[PDB]
Amino acid sequence: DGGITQSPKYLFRKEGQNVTLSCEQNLNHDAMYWYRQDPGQGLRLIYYSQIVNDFQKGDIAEGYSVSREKKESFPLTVTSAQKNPTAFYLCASRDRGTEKLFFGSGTQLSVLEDLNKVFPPEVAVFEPSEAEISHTQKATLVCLATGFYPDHVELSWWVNGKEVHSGVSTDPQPLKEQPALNDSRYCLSSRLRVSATFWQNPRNHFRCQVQFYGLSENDEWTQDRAKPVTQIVSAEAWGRAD
Amino acid sequence: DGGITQSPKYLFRKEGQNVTLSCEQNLNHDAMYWYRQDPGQGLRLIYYSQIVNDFQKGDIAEGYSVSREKKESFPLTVTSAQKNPTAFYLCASRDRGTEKLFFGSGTQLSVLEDLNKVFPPEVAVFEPSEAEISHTQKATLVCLATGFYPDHVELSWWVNGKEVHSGVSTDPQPLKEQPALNDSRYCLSSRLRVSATFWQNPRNHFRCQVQFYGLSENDEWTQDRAKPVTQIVSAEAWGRAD
Repeated sequence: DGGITQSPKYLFRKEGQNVTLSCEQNLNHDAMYWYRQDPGQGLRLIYYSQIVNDFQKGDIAEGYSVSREKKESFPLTVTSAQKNPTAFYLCASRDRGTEKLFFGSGTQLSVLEDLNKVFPPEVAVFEPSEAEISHTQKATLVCLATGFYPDHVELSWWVNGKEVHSGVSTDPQPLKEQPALNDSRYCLSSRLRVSATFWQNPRNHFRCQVQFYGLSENDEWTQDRAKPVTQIVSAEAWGRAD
Repeated sequence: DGGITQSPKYLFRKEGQNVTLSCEQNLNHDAMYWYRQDPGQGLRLIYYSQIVNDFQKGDIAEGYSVSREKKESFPLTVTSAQKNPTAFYLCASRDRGTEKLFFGSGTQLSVLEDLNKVFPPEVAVFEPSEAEISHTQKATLVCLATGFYPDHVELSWWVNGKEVHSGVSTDPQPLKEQPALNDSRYCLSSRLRVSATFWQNPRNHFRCQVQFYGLSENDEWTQDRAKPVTQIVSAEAWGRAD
């Protein structure tokens, strides 16, 4: 409804590769910004643009470039010269001076050379136990997202076609399936709780959806297995009348 | 945030089959209603419930049954006795008397027997022409949903993982691929328009998603081909730098 649109939530950058993060707004704001979140001092300005064709460097502008051909777009390019390991890039827009800034959803740019360890997740849904149903009169569906790398996923639930939020408890973050090993894949779980009668109607549909942010179409795939491109992996279940 | 949840937007009912449409609300309303939309007089009350365990018939209550075991749920059952062809069922809740009614999203119940012709759709996305790009500086992605039956679909667009609405023009309704023939499948199209520079960034992802409301897990599949169950069919494309 008129906001900021930037690059996907997760992106890949191979050592010595040029990547551009889009950023567009339909708020007719003159000023736009690009920040990088450094664990040390939080948000830090990379570049800033007051009006079309103008851009002022920030303190960490070393390795990045921007353009402002049009008022709506302020693309940030992370050049191969950029030696940063991985970071969160946030885009923002405002009127000017010291007015209110509007922020984009943010993007994590993960830097790595090997794409051998990249894997989409497998998703499964487990029905509520007959014991929970006739004790709490509630039904809990469990979703397990497993064996994916890196931790580039977003899980959501869809009941009868619409995404739901209430009754949903998802882990705050994916966890290594084996913290011990380093080249360990991640797993994530979530629970959706609905009324027992709602779960017992055979016409009710339940779907766990996991968006995986993986390799792009252009990114070259060396291995034999199907390339781990951005994709959606789902698991679904219909209501089960007792 | 606190509303009504009813059966999916589209449902199948075979001749002489009993179907139940769920309806639940977490507004703690005492009164709940079920309407049927008849092209003739618009919304008409089927059943009404003032408080737990009580339900008053409407004028068209012939062929339907309802229960009100709990305050939150008011399930409507369309019995095989119901001789209606296809209709829109809307659920609502209120405090009581003549207070304000809150409406569910609605459900179309399509009646048919040749489950032989039920078909999920095929989805394809076509890139913008290099001519449109360097003339309008805009890019238009086209999505074609084809060969599905019945017209039980919802199309949406996903840019970089987030569903978008602006720049989206979708047909108001699916059209028969051959109005002539009766057992004709449907098709639907939609266009998503983005800036040329946005489409030229190889890191930008575009996905056309079509939710098909088909057969349930329990519904028996006689044919040989994979059963046309509820599912999601997508087509995607990445940005193409000129």
